[PDB]
Amino acid sequence: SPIHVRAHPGDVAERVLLPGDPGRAEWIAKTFLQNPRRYNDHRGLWGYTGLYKGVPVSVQTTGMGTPSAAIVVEELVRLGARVLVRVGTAGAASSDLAPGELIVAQGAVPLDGTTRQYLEGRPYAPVPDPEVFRALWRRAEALGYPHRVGLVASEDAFYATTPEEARAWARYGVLAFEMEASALFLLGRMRGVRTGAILAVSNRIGDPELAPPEVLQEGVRRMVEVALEAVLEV
Amino acid sequence: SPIHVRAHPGDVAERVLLPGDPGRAEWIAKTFLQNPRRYNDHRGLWGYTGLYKGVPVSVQTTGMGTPSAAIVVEELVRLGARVLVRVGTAGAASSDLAPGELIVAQGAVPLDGTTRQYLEGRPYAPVPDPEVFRALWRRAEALGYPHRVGLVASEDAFYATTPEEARAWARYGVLAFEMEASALFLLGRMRGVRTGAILAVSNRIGDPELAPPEVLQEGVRRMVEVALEAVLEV
Amino acid sequence: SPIHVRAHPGDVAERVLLPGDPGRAEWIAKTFLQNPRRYNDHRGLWGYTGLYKGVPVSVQTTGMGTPSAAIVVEELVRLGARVLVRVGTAGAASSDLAPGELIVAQGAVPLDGTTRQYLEGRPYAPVPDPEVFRALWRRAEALGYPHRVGLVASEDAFYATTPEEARAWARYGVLAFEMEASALFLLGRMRGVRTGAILAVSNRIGDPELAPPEVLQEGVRRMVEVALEAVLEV
Amino acid sequence: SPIHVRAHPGDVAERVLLPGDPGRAEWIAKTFLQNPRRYNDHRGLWGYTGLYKGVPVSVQTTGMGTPSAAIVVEELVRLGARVLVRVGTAGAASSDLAPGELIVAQGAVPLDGTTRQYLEGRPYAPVPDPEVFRALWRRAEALGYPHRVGLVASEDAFYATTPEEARAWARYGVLAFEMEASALFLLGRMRGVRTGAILAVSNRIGDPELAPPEVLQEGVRRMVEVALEAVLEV
Amino acid sequence: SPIHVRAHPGDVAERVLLPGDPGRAEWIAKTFLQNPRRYNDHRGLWGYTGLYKGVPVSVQTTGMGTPSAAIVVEELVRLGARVLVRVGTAGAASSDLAPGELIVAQGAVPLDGTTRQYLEGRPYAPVPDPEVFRALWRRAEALGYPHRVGLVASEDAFYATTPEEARAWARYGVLAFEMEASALFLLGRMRGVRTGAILAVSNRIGDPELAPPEVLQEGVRRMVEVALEAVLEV
Amino acid sequence: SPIHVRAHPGDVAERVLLPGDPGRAEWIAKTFLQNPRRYNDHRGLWGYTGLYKGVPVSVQTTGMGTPSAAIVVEELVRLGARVLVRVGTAGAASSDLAPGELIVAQGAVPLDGTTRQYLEGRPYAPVPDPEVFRALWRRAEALGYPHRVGLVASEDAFYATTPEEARAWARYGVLAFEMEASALFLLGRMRGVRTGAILAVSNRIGDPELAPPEVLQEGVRRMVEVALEAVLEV
Ligand SMILES: [Cl-]
Ligand SMILES: [Cl-]
Ligand SMILES: [Cl-]
Ligand SMILES: [Cl-]
Ligand SMILES: [Cl-]
Ligand SMILES: [Cl-]
Repeated sequence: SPIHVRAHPGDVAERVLLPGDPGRAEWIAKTFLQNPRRYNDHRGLWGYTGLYKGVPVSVQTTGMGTPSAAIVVEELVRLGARVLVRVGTAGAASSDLAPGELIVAQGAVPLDGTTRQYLEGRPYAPVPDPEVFRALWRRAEALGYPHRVGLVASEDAFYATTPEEARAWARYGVLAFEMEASALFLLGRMRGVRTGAILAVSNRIGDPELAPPEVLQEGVRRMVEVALEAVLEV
Repeated sequence: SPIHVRAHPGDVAERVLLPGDPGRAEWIAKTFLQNPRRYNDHRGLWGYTGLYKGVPVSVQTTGMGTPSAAIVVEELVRLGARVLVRVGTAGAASSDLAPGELIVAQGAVPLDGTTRQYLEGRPYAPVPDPEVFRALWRRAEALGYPHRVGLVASEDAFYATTPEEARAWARYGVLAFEMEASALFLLGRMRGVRTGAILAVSNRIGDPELAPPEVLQEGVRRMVEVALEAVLEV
Repeated sequence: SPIHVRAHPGDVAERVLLPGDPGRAEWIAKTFLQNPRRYNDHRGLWGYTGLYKGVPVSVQTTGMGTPSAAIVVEELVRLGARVLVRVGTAGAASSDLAPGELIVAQGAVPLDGTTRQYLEGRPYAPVPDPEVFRALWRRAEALGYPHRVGLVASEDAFYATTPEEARAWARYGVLAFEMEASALFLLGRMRGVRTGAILAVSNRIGDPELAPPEVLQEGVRRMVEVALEAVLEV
Repeated sequence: SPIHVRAHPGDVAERVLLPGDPGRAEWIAKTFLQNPRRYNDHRGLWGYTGLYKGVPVSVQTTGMGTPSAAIVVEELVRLGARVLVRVGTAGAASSDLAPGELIVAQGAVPLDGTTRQYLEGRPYAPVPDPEVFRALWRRAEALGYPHRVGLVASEDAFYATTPEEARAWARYGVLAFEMEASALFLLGRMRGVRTGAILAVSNRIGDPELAPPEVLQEGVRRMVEVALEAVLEV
Repeated sequence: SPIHVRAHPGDVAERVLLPGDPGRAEWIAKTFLQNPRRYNDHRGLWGYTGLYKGVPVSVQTTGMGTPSAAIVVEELVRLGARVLVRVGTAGAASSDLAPGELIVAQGAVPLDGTTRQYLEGRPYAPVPDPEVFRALWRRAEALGYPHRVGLVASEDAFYATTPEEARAWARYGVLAFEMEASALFLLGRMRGVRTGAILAVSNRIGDPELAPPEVLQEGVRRMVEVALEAVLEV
Repeated sequence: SPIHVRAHPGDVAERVLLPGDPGRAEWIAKTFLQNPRRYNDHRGLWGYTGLYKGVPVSVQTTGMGTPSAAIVVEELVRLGARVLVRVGTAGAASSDLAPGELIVAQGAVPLDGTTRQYLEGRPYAPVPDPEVFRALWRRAEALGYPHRVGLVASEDAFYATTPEEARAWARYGVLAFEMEASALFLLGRMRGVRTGAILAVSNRIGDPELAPPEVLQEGVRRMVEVALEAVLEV
């Protein structure tokens, strides 16, 4: 059994949603899945597997940050995951984005050290699996939920990024910051699995707190519905 | 008038194809465009403008490498370009890719110094405009032309890359090597225009020569046709 | 209230132990603390506050990786933490360090991106607060528990480091690898608080699994006792 | 036959001038050579070969940027080029440099990604062949043409360099900015050939337009004269 | 016999003090040691061996800069040196440090190229031998001499560092700047010898001259006494 | 009076030879100068001033490494030095270089941290003053001493370079390795003074000892003579 996600190959489905927060993982399992069963809780990395419209789907907590997420993704692939979609939150890099809005990550600027270590410092363009990406975009459109399609930035130091630095990045196409996408995308290609990422804007860089829980939760629900429908398309 | 592409307002259409080879530009204008006109020849950067199915389309030579391509794009934008699609060739980094095959660039690993200079050395994920990327993908399908969707690597030292290095990169998702995409994608976001890139494998890294004129020409013909259809879609 | 550690200053003591695993945090509170109470469980970052020999001591989960630990440490300082000591595990960089052995971290090689982001890429020498370092060392002696004193390396890509690479680093003084120390030390100096780290070897890097429970548990129990005694010293 | 510069050993002399602009390559081949024969026009890399004072001299277009230049230089060496002297223009980084003034490049600051790729990110000091350098310098003095001897900087992002940055570099000895010398010098040492570079200032960084064609044209004339004389002496 | 420090094994004691100034070396030998004997003067790298409380002790000049100190350290280790303690001067990074104040280096920010070359650019945390570091701290306390315990930064360009930069580093824990510690600490681990460093503040970054010779001399005296007592402890 | 080279403006002449070894500075002063006088011995940086063919000439010790040499050069400039020529030794990087062979440095690969700091990490091509370089070359020819003209590499870690790396650098034009040139050349441009460097091969990278005393000694004499003649020319 893997060191951190202490499960067994038969526990994980080929399709997996990857929320960073264990509380959201549980909410997803109980709100959307049939016969959900928790296969892991070691290190608080709550992982669940159930059925969504007749198809097996797992929901695995990644923790915060690319180091934590890389560990989970690497072990997930070992356990049999083949399609992995991150469902997280992000901080808007501009007033253009409003809390609750969705972002289908077209690519992720690698401002983290996990992708850097794997790459031995070489340049790279972290992108999701093209099929998964397309399906996430399609579903978001179909459902009609307010969304954007473009770049996010995966960072390591959450409290280091200033509003001024955020504005600067937005000028280069960055819509928001988050802390996991880049490594997921990289590992997708390295391990030969399909990955994708959709995010719900929970606030704007510089803000001392997150948007109203009402706002946030509706955004999360939309995001998860899009991802669940998308993973069944691939 | 710009320094390198010496044209004036009205010469360049909103939609532009960007072949690196001036020979190809001429062949594209004379083969697909009605009443093509050459607005520039300065520094061999041949630029033509004509009609494709009633819509104005320009074909501008970029030259080889991102420094050259960057100059041409910066000036094209100043002249009125708003949708720029690179139509070029690339070297397969793997063995699964066959010469003549098409590649819709989902992103470009920035291995060039041009993007690095604009970014001041910071990490980045060069990606095309999502709608353009999508339109190219869709069109490739509608025409039924065999294609691949994914990463290419934009490099500076054509003769430095070794088959061994190419193979290593392929294990990271790089489908092939070319020398222009990264800077085009970056500028697209920096200047607020829509960019894209479609390539035609013309060889495998390590080969002393390109592929047979015909096998390669059919690829180039299909690539240009997909790009024309796609630019009219946005 | 902080974004991730949703608590109030009055809930957190000045002396805090920082385990990476929420399971160990819970085990520490129940095993060593008097009247322990869980003040946070948001995101699975279990945090408890109780009493050790009459002195208030908090045990806060950091999660894995410097990005996660940095978030927790930043919010703790905001909550009133003044003395923070990491109590975790590490993989031995050479065949001579046996599982269960304790390591008082004299320093932490910054192989992570979190410190890199905060430092804007500049060189640095992550070190604990001298007095805390000294107390940890002294207590280990007072308790008569076999221990090593030296450098550890804080990494981001757990699964990228090969046993050969680990050993190469051992030649430079690295006793073992972990994923949090560097950021804790840096923030200690940046925020003006006292920090330290003590580790229990859980495996010799390269092992498919961790050491047998009893061997590792005794070491973990010893590490914790040294830490608790040490924070009361400052 | 070279991929880009389609020619064969026999078409190229041992002594070669290297203008970036194909238009200048033609002017030179016609204005100073006797019986000039164009051996290549592929990709607009107009290449000629004739006789200067009874000696065979090739004039080969490199294109703009070290990526393009590196490809042309690498192939010329394969065709048998032994002495390659670049004859280009540059943008003054100083205010004491007037358009038309010549510059015998003593070295080239490598701000380009091409040299960086060949060097694998290692530091270097791009310099011409010592003999060629002295020849150009000596000829310039003999012909009494106003000139400077010093450093230039080879850049990638033409439109990224600001007057402010250019002034800063000037204080470190940089006389002007160009886009090809560094790679040429590096390849000269790598491939064991003699290289050199002389430049005619066409403007000052910040200027939207170049200097009067009249003043500028004379500079090119003098420059070419110096270069031609020099290549024969080695 | 080594290239620079031309002594033979038998001239050098296991315990050694390392002043950068040969003038201080001579002064230390004649002031504190019994029967001082000079074993080397080649290249002005004056080295002496005598007795301190019946224990053999050497005083070896390192010269200024890590390149020079690295050469001397390398050769001393080759000659059998086992405990090496630097006794130098440093420039206060903040106005919090008064001239003549002693600093027990807990670590040293590697802003030098010597450590960079040895580490091939990799990150690192240069730290003293833990036992030596502790002995220095202990002795400072016993002798009753005021002192600070913390980080210093080892730089290469004495005249490049500005007051603003100095105050920026002070925010990250840097107490003062010096020019040899980082390399000593690194070689300490690489060559398996025990190292340490104690410094006397001789000025503030930005000061045209050093502090009062009388105040400085007293600081140097105390420093040397501490080092001597310390090396006898290991 | 400067901090390290404690001299008065009237002590140093406009023309200065910069040996790294103090013993060589003295030999030079006594062997070639009329009425030589030592104006400084502080920190072992022995400096002399005398007359060479009726022209004042100073001989200043720089110590080993760019950090030490930078301090000396910075101070010599502040004292009025106008022409500074380094006269040192170097380690041959290839096999075609015999011991005692002279090298007139055309440029210096900056593998050092001193130049790196002054340049804030930016690329650069350290080169001597054109006229000085020219003079040294011409004089070596005049005196008819066998010489080489080309690149040397200035390094920080004398004992880090291996024969393998040395051979690798030779393929890039690096004739030999030394430890001062790069910083001298950079400061030359920065401070507005004329600098140069001529070297005598004392060994081959990897040799345990230097070349035979007389083989090298003859080279050093020829070297000093070339430098003296050259400085009087500028
Ligand atoms: Cl399944
Ligand atoms: Cl139009
Ligand atoms: Cl408390
Ligand atoms: Cl010929
Ligand atoms: Cl001894
Ligand atoms: Cl004088």
